[PDB]
Amino acid sequence: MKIEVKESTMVRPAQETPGRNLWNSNVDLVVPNFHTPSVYFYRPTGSSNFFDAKVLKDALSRALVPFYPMAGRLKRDEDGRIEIECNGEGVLFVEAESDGVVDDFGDFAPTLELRRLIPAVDYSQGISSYALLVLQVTYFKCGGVSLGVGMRHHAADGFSGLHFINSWSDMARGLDVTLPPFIDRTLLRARDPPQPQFQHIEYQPPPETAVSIFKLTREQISALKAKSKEDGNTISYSSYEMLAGHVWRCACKARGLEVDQGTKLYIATDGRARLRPSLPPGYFGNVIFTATPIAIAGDLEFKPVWYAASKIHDALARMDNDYLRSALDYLELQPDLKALVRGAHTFKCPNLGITSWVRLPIHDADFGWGRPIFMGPGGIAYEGLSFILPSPTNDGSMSVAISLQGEHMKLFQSFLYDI
Ligand SMILES: [Cl-]
Repeated sequence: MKIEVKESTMVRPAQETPGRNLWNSNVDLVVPNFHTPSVYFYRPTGSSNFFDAKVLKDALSRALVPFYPMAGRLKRDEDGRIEIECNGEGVLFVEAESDGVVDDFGDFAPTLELRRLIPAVDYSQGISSYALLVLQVTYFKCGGVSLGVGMRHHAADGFSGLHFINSWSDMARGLDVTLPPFIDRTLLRARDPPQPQFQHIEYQPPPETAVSIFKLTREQISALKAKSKEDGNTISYSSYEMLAGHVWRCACKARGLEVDQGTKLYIATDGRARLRPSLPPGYFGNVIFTATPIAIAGDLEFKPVWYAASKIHDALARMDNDYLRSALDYLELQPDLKALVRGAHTFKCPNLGITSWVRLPIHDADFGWGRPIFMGPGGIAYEGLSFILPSPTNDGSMSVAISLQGEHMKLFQSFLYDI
């Protein structure tokens, strides 16, 4: 597939915006595990102005007025801490053309080939040299379009980033911002003095890859949830805990782990509902923390799926305000946060990462020509990472996108359908 860039624009906010040196909390400075660019696919409607680039760029420039930090750049304060200089320098918007068709991407699994739909970022001319958000609209031969989105993690997590992208789509339709962003990350300042109450292994560094996507129907999901009754168990677990448990159990079996091999599952957890007092709605920044259930492979494989679900349940139930405040305090005491590199190491066999986008508004971006037929990660960056996606047809199905070693993938597919 040839992808040609046709035009590139640095889009500035539509009018001047306030200056500010926007402070980053310790969870805006840590690289989140599950940070990823995303891609949306749209089918042509027959409209002659489908994804008109002037309409998209004018709306983007208007959306950057209330979301002005998105238009800013990174810089170091007087103490060397990375902050966002809100200078309105703008967001990169690339228009590209493909000589292939949307159907060339098949089920839209996040292979490295999807990275080609998001602008590449040259993070080697120093922290100020690049935009915090890069966007690419690619026009395909049969009229389909992709939108690729790459946002630098200091700016926002996925929740705040989709707020922006949805708000841009609203403006493209003529609706002003429905929930204005609340911009003040000092609400996540650590205590003074900082005093952790727990160990936080998720921030302690440790002392061929294939990617696929697999659809489970609403009935398969309901059949999985019903397995909580197995072997007399009386505790009900949610669709999410049972599906996440089943993905973990299936990955252990597909990798052929020994009965006494240990496995850590890292689960992205949004702190917005859990912190006290809870953050104002529209909080703009990062609030993702990591839960870490640990189990023996023989127990996960040989006990019913509710055992893996129970471990996930217990681990998420530990993620309360006390735990999240402790995590911020632990980070405050570390000499170097850049050093807390959460990379390829972390999710490799026998460990695993799972993040769910089921409760995120990933299909709400309608720029005037309809909601997307698919939205998902634009390429999965580390082997051992998995994403649970809600259905773009609103039919109660859920898709599991995952990266595994190639010789484990067909086993994983086989075990995922053993429900
Ligand atoms: Cl097409």
